[PDB]
Amino acid sequence: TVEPYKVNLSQDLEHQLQNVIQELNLEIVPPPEDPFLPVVLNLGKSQRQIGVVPWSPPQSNWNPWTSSNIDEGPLAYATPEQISMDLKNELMYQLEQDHDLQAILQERELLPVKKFESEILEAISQNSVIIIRGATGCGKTTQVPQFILDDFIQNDRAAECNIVVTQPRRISAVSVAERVAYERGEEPGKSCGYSVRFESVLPRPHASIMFCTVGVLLRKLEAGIRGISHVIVDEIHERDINTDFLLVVLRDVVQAYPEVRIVLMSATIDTSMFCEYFFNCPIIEVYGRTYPVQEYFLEDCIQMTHFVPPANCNLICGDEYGPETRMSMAQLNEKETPFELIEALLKYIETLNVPGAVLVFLPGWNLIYTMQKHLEMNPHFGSHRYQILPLHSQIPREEQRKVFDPVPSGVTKVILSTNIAETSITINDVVYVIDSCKQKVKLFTAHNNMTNYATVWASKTNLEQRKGRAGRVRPGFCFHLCSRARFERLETHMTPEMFRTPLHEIALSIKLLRLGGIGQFLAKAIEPPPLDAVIEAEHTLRELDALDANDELTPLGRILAKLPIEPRFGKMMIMGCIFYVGDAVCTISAATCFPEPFISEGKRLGYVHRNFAGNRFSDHVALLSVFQAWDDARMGGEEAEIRFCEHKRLNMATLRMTWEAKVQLKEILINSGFPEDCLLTQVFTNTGPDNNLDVVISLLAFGVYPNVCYHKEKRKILTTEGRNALIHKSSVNCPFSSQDMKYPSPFFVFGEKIRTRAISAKGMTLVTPLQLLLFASKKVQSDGQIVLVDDWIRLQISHEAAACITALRAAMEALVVEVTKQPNIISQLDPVNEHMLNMIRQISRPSAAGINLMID
Ligand SMILES: Nc1nc2c(ncn2[C@@H]2O[C@H](COP(=O)(O)OP(=O)(O)O)[C@@H](O)[C@H]2O)c(=O)[nH]1
Ligand SMILES: [Mg+2]
Repeated sequence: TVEPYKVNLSQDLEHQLQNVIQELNLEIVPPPEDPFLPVVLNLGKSQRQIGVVPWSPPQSNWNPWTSSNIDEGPLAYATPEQISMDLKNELMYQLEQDHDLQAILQERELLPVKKFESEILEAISQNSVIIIRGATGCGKTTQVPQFILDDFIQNDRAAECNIVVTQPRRISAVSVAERVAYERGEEPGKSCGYSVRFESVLPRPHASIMFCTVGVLLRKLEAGIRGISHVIVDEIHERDINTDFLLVVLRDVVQAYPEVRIVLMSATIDTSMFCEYFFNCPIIEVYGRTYPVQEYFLEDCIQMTHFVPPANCNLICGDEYGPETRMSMAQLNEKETPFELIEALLKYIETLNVPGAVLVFLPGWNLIYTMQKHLEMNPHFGSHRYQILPLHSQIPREEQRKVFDPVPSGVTKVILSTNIAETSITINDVVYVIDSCKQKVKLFTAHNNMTNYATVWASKTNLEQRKGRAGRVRPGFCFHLCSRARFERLETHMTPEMFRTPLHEIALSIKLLRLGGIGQFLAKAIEPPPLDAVIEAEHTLRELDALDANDELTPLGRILAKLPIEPRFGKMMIMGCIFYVGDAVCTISAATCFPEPFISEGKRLGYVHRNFAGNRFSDHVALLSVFQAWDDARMGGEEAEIRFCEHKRLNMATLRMTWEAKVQLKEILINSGFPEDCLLTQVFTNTGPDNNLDVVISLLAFGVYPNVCYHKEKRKILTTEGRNALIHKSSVNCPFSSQDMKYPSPFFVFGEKIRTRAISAKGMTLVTPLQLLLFASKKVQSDGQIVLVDDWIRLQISHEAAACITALRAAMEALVVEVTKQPNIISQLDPVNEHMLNMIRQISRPSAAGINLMID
């Protein structure tokens, strides 16, 4: 129930728009005769239709990690025998001389998996595929790759060994590589290395192990699996979607190329499904010292602590529990975690007088931080008695290492962890587990473009796994914070990611690797995705013109497939290159893969952070401005950079990683034939007239579509669906206090539409109505005076302007198509296209929509 917004467009500009449309002979939909018969302004707009990824074994003059020949140095002509012997002698000498390494090796030899060394190696040698199955903490991840390598080293065949190990997490690929390297008396870069999105330390070319994320490996596979003897797929039980996807690829590989070795490694689950998939391959069981764990539930926890709090399975409770327990539990909301009970449980654990670390499973960083703050508010849980350590993805690896370290006696180590500590890493000296019984999952619904970082129930399997983390040292205890009635209503297994994740990126991968049809290939998965997700992916890619009508990969699609970024941002980056603002658009795109550099602590931004925004009412401009300032401060060396980040309360690691990501995105564009000149760093002002920045904001609107909203008053905004929503507290556009903001336009585009208790728009950038029509709208209807954008908002603007702007969008799309066929035309672009681009440049300006940002 909102009146149409009145767009102040001058006669001069309206005529200029018409002239450009006329000069380029672009089709325009004429005005309607009857005002109750509205006309759609939206203008309309090949190759020939199961491949297998090739494999080849290691050879001496090939570097499989850089995917290039070894020409220079002695390794170009050296025989395998020479290489093998030199490495064997090097290693033998190291073991003789290094006492600290001897001690480290002695620890290795006591790991449960050590017993099974000969059996594993035997199995792998005799079979194209095996499964290694055993409890978490046995040493599958860290030892099995070493066992394989050392077997080849010690039998004079070091040169014939190159191992890829996939991990479902970035943090695991890096951390395992550093752990294994340490276990071999090295830094990463010698026998071990890693490769994640936008960061790698490559190992030596021979007798080497590479730990990587699945996405990294897949992007490399368009040239085949070249010079690799073993592919180890780790933690298959997590049902990471990219892992599931890779298993499909590998099954075809191993059938056509049975000399390759595949090793799938799994926790204690039913692996029948995987076994049958890979031609009833062997299962090698691994086990060690298991202690019994006494498990408790919310009833038990409340009773032994005497805790009293300030569909619903907390209303159900057995008769064998007392009336106050029933009463207490019946007050607890299941959607929350009882923080005060966890506090109470920690105190109860002290009275047992058996020392040991406590591991607390919490869904995400929010509840870890909430729990951590809660404890440090009580002096009881101070340095003298307690060492409370967070464990999640985004803490520095320095802090992550501290969870393994021992504490001075009398101090209790408490680890507030995500599910990383469920099956991927094992914290030693754990005797007590407190389990939220929750998981954190990212749900996305395409229809409304809604993101939900949802707190959901864990599975019975998860609870069993979490319970087992208390029983590696001595008889332990596990405090589940769900009712005994709730437990019964838990699913046995989590929904695999394949069932609940968008597939457009996997779809591009399928096409880049020439594996055939998208639906056809995914139908062969171990558990295929639902039909609707496939249709949504196909639709998404057709809309982008990544696929043609025949669903074959266009030049545009090929580029998007090579960019490790959301395809739509990939397209935004291409458009950025065309407008010669490639660097800024690569920066926006890179930043989506990392947390916010602003250390805001979940509060409203302060003065310093807000100032980066200038007068643009834009979180994206703020981001770009911190990168400009940060890069300037780096001129004066590391300490100047450190002090800048500390003074401005910025995460320096985030900035550095984002920068490196940007560099690589540029690299891929360069190699795709885009000119260097369209990707240069360009100084900008965030206060004064800046047409480069105007255009970036226009392209951002395209990037984040369909996320556009309309400001009503205060924090309340209207979404594409017509629903009410809030400006996120972290935005520069969120009012610091009670003083209202005077936006010169009510329209904003934003990065994420998030569902919690309300609908939130996060990462918000003001745009003009002209930018809305140009890049933030698919469907536009006009009655001659009023225009209806995607059936949610109305503009009072001339028919002709709206129609011309719609044609600009169409013309821009056509140019993008041409540019992807031949990217070098960017630098030598004909006048007719420059005319079209210049018109977009003009309507990107605030002044085009009657706005002057320098005047309040
Ligand atoms: N101190 C320490 N121990 C580690 C580290 N990474 C792994 N471990 C230990 O190595 C052993 C085997 O772990 P891992 O290979 O992950 O076992 P998996 O669960 O079978 O994959 C366990 O005792 C772990 O605690 C680390 O970074 N530091
Ligand atoms: Mg493991």
